[PDB]
Amino acid sequence: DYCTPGAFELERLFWKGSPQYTHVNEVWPKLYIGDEATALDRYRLQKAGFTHVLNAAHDTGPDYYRDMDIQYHGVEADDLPTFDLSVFFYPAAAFIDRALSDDHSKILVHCVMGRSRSATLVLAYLMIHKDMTLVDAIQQVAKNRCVLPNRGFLKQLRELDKQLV
Amino acid sequence: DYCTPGAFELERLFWKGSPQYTHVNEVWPKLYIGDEATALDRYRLQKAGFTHVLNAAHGRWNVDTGPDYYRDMDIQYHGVEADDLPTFDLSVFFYPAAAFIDRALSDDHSKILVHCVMGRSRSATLVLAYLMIHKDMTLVDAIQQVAKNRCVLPNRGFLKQLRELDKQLVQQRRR
Amino acid sequence: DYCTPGAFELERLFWKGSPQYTHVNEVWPKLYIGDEATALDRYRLQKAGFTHVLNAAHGRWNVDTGPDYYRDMDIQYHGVEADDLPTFDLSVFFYPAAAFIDRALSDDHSKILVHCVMGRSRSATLVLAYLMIHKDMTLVDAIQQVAKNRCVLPNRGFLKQLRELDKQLVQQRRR
Amino acid sequence: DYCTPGAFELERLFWKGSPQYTHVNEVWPKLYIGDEATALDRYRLQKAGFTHVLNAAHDTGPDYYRDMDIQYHGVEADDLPTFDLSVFFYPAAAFIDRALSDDHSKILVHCVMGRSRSATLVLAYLMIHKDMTLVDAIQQVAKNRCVLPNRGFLKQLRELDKQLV
Repeated sequence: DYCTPGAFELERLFWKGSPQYTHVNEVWPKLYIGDEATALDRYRLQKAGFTHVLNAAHDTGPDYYRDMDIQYHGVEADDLPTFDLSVFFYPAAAFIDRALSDDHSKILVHCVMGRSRSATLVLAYLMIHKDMTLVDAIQQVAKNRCVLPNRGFLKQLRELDKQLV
Repeated sequence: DYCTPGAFELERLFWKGSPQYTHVNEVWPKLYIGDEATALDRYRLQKAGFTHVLNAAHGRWNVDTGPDYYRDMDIQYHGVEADDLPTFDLSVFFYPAAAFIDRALSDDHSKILVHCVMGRSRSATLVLAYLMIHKDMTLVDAIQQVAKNRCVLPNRGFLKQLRELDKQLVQQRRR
Repeated sequence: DYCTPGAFELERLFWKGSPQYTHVNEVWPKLYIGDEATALDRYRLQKAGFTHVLNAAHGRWNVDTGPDYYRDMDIQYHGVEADDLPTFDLSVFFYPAAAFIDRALSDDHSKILVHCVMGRSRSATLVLAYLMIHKDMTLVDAIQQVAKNRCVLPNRGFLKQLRELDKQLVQQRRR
Repeated sequence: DYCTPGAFELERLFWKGSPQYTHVNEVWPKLYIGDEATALDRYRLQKAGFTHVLNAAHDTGPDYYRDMDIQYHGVEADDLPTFDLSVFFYPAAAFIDRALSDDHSKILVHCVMGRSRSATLVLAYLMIHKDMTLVDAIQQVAKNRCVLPNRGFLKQLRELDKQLV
C-alpha cells in the first residue's frame, strides 16, 4: 500500500509534519495518546495490539472492552481549570507504569480530544516515574502530539514539578 | 539549578517548543545530529561522553577536523567528504556511513555525533538513510522520527537520492 | 539599537518565528489581541498610542479594569463579561463587540486592544467574528488571518458558536 | 462550494495551519510567492487577475505570458550559496515596486520551489521599499509562506540589512 511520496509532499513533511496533528500518536514507547474516536474503534485497538485503555473522560463501559482482553479504567474528569486532576496523578501514573512493566502491553490514554486531560496524565507519569522535569516531559510529548493542558491543569503540573524538585 | 518556569513560558513550550532550533539534538537514542560548532567544541563533547563522530562535511575545504582533531579523546571518526549540493552523489556513502552508525549503536556505552556545517542537509540525509536501512523505516517514518527532534531540510538532490533508496527497500521488504 | 542578528538566529526565525508566542500581537491592521498583562500596563499602552480597549474578560470576577481604569488616558472601553467555558454563550456579544471594533477601525488614527486573560480564547473568538462579519471572511479565512499572527485556540463551545455564525453568513453571501 | 469544516479540522487549522505549506501564498498585499507549477498555469494566473510574473529562476518565455497581458521578467539565478543574488536586489525590488504602484496589479514572484530565490527577492524588496529591517521582513513573509533562503542568500541579505541600517 505505502508508496514513496514525491518531492513536494516530502518537503511538506519537513516543514509541517512535526508535531503531527492526528487522532492518536505514540508519545513514549508503547504509550499512545488519542481522542475518543480512537478509543471507541475497538476493532482497530485489538488489531493494533492494545492492551490497556485509560479514559481521562469516563460513559462507555468496561464490558465494551472486557470482551477483548483490554484492561479499562475511567477517571471522571472535566476539561476545566476548576477540576483538580492532581488528585489522579499518582494513581493514573501507577496504572500506566504497571501496564508498561510488561513488554507485551500497549496502552491508550485518551479523552474527548486527547489534547488536555489525557496529556496532563501522561506528563505527570513521565515526571513521577521517568525522572523528568516538567520541561523535559513537555518536550517528549509535544514533539509527538499537539497538546495543551488547560490553564488549571498546567498550574497543577507546576505544583507537581515543585514537589518533585 | 533547574526551576519550574512560569505558566506563560510553559505555554510557549507547548506552542513553539517542538522541534527546537538548536546546534545539536538527539534524534534517535544515543544518536545526535549537530552543526560545526558542536563538532569543534571538544571540551563539551568529552564532558557529554561522545565516543563517535561522523563528519558528513569532511575535508580540508569543508569542516577541517579529521581524526587528528580528536586525538587523545577516545573518539572513533568516520569522514564523508560531501558538498551540500543537489549535484553531489551522497548515495555512494549511504551504506558504509550507516554501517558506522550501526556499529557505534550496538554498544550501549556509545554516543555518536553526526554533523556537517549546519546539520540540516548532509548529516540529516545520512541519518535518514541509516534509519531506513537498519531500523526498517520508510522514508516517511524516518523523516517523522528526525524532523520532530531537529529542524532539517535535505537539498532536492539528496531527497531524490533518498527516494531511490526508499523504493528499493520497500520492494525488498515486500519479500 | 537594532542590529542584524547572526545567521544562526535568522535561521531560527525562518523555522520557529511564525506565529510568535508573545503577550500581544497585531492580527489585522491596527487591531491587536493581547493578554491581561498588556491590558494592565497603561504606560506601555499610551506610549504605543492605543485609543480603544475591548475587554473580553470584563468584570470584577475576571480582569477588573473597566473604563475607570483608563481614566485620563483617552481610551474608549467596551466590556464583555465572559467566562472561557464551552457553556458560555459568547455569541450574543458577536455583533455589538464587532461593531465596536469596526467603529474604532474606521478612523485611521485608532489602534485597538482586544484582550482577555490569555488572549487565546475569548478575545480571539470576538476577533474571528469581527473578521467574518465586517471583512467578508469565512471562518477558515479568519482563522488563517489570526493564527498566523498569534497563537490562539478558542474553546470547543466558542468554536461551535463560530460555526453557527459561519453557516449563516455563507448562506447570506450566496444572495 | 465552501462549507464550514467540522471541529476536528478547525482545530488542525489552529495548530498546523500557519504558516501554510502550499504552491503559492500572498505574502504582502497583491504580492504572491509561488512555485513553478503556479507560474506555468497561465489560465489560473489570468483568472486570478495576475498582471506581473517575476521568475527568479529564468526557460519558458515572455511569448507564453505576453499573449495574456502579463509583464514578465526572468532573473537567471541558481539556488546555490555561490550565486550572488544581491546583484538583483535593487532592480528586482524596482520591478515589484513599479507593479505595486498601480492598484489593479497583482504580481507573482516565483522560482522552482518558491522557498529560497524568490523569497530572498521579496525580502530585499520589503527592506528597500517598505522600511523594514531584515527581521521585520522575515516575520512578514514567513508567517504567510514556509521560506528558507539558502545560507549564501541569507549572508547577502544580512549585508543588505547592514547597508540599510
